[PDB]
Amino acid sequence: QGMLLPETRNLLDLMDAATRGGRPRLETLPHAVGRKAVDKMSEDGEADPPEVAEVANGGFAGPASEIRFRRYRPLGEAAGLLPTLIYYHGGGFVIGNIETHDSTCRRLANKSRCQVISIDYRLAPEHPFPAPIDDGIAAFRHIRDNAESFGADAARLAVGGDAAGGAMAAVVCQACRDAGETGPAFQMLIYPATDSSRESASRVAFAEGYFLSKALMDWFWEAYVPEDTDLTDLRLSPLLATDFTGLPPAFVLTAGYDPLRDEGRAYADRLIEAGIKTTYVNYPGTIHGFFSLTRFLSQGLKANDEAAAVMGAHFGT
Amino acid sequence: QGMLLPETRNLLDLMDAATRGGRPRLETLPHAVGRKAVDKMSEDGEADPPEVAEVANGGFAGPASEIRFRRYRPLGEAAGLLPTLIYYHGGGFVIGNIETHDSTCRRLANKSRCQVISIDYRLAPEHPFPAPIDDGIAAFRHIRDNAESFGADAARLAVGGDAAGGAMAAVVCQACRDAGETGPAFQMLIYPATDSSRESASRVAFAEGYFLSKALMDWFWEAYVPEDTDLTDLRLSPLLATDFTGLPPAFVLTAGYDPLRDEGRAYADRLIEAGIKTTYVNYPGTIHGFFSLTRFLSQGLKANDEAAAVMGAHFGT
Ligand SMILES: [Cl-]
Repeated sequence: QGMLLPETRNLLDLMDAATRGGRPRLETLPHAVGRKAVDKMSEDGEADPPEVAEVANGGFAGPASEIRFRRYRPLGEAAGLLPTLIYYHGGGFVIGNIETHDSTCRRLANKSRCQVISIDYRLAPEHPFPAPIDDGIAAFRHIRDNAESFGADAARLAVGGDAAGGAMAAVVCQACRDAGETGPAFQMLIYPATDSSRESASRVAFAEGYFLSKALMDWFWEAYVPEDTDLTDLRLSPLLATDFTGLPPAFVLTAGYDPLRDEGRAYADRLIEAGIKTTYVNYPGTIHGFFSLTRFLSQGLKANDEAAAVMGAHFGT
Repeated sequence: QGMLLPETRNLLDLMDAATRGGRPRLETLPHAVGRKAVDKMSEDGEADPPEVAEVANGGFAGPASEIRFRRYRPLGEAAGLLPTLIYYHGGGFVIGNIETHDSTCRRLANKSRCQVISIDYRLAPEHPFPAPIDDGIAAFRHIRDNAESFGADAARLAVGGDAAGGAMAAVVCQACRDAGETGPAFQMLIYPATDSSRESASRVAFAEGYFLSKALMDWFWEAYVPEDTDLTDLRLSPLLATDFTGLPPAFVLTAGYDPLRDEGRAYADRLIEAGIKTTYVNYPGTIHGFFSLTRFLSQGLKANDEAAAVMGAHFGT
């Protein structure tokens, strides 16, 4: 509690005041009902959307449905084929969408001078595991196969995301390597979930009072994962991978008071020791979700900028 | 090993071609004589110097001599007071100077949109320990207390350096912290030496054949460190510090085949554990000194950009 930043404590205080005021916790609601309510809050939680050069909306055929996408063209960039980040929003594979991370994607685009393409994958409980990560993989594969159609440089096609979306990005890289196909050139992991098989110290220590609670994580899990599923499944627990060689250069960010902190850092450790170019950063005194809670948390904007800057430097923009 | 990048292999081959070609190795020359020869090579080893807005040369009164400096004003900024990186060149406190790292500082300035001030501290064997670091500390203190005359924003004053210069930057932060003084807002540690008391696994594994050899390190040591100096001295071994709290946000970079790799990463680890905002990156398959050997190693240019981008994003430029 002592290492908590004033802006972080302030937001938590506001949240606590709201709950005691009468605002129902998300885990007490039906998933579809709760989703609609919290997604609007997530939208309002972002900073004002910065202007970009161009925003495109469309969809393509996924494995079992249409997958909607949104492309963001960075200001000042005139090239036809841009280095491109495929972005997967967070929300426990249950909530969130393109709109909940729209401002964040906009800023990432401008700051990195890379195109950003946000993906609207299928959500649980309507489409449980492995449907969401299947869409994520299909989305990368489709955009890769049709890079020029998406205004993308196929040699510099990155994947990334926050939390659950960070997990998805991480799994996409592993899935491609294991399949023996060309994978992403870069992975941007923003406090990703990497281990569903065991509880780290941060998972236990930050179970309550830090926005992302254990009760909420259980609420997510009950919709995402069917009864009796192997928790060591690499699509659920990419951290447990036996081989980390052959994975793309990485940016891995954690938050100091995030339950997912330790397993994020451990994922970075595996990449480093495998000889993969890896950039790891921890933002102390902030919480899970700060990357897109940028109406309340300045640290999130700083994290946006560093992540974009590192990717931008990697791709030489 | 097999993880060596092709550009890294080519440079190492050029060096051993020159050695058996007749070129005497640095550790077989008197320090003064060897310095003149290697500095020219260090200058030539840099990429072509990019244009900047303005270059200033001057000096101020140090503890025991005049300390020369070079200010680099970044292109496109043109504000009165800029976020500033105080930079200390590398060379084992024996060789190197402002000229050997000129092109690098220029790129750092432009990419980060921060002013860079390169410090020409006293060198061994003419001025052994603790003279070189004493100048480094005095350089920061003087600029900090005279920020406006150095065109610097006092609230955004960083220190940084490569190798020996990286060590200096780290020590400056500890010194100010321990003295209760206002220290740097940021530290950029490019493969720093952090532990002179023990030989890490990387120090043993990469002791020979990777540009920075054990023979060269011992050659630096005899000029720099006087007889029976306590090797656990924190000015020689900042990694051994018992307290890491109160230190500024950091960028720590290591190279995959650097003897100093392990202790560099350990220092970042200590910072992370202590709750300091810390960005760590390892560049696998490249060597010690690649950050400024940018005529031969393009990885160095990427390293320049990442370091600059991280500092820029931290300072909000
Ligand atoms: Cl339900």
